Amino acid sequence: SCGGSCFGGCWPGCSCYARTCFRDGLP
Repeated sequence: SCGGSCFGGCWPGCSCYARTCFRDGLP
């Protein structure tokens, strides 16, 4: 559950995975 864009960095506390923002604990 992270917004932002991969072209300009993912949301705070997330990463750019699969051309999208996603991370354990924060879908």
